[PDB]
Amino acid sequence: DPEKVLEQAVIDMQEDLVQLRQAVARTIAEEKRTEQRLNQDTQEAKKWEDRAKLALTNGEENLAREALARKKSLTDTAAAYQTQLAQQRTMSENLRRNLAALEAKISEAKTKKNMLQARAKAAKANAELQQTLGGLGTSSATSAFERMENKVLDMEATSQAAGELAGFGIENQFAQLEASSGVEDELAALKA
Amino acid sequence: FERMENKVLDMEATSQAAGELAGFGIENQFAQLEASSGVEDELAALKA
Repeated sequence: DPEKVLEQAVIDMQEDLVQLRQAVARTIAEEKRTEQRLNQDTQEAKKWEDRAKLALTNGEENLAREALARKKSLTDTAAAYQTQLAQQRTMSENLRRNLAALEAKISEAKTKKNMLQARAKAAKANAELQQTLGGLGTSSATSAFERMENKVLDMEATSQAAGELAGFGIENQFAQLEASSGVEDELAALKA
Repeated sequence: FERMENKVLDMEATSQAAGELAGFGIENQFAQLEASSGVEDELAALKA
């Protein structure tokens, strides 16, 4: 059934955009976390170089080169974290583009299905006009007027029976009425 | 969306059935309407 499916697909899209928002936020944490490290880390290199300068000021070359080893170790770690940062920023723009595209895709998928549904529903409504007009009144109502007309024609058949009866051999009874009508006309001839 | 469009196309198939039905031999019933339309136009010719 259509409406169920089309709305369900749209429902799914609402989950998806939230999931990718989480992943974006997660990536923001990765950048924040690496910034926090790299910023401090690069200062730590300085701090141990400063500790080396204390040995320069006077005293222990052993401490001084030991402190270089700290500085080096930190420097190396910062290069690793700089590399990690490139992976974060690349993955971030990957999510960003994926999302922006997905959002447009979702948006139009929903909107097209809705306006399609609307025009499909409107189209079948127009077709249902033509169908209901095709539900013409040219019907068995004619047969009902006909049924009772078949009895009208039975009264006409009763009128054939009335005419079929109507001759009786008693028509001669009119004759003296006509003769006496002549008599009253002779009374008119008497009047003038 | 396709499933419900397959039913849209079934309503279009119902429209092939409506057209496949649509000719009836009763079209001649229009003719006196047209003639009487001409009559009311002759009443316009009477008006001027």
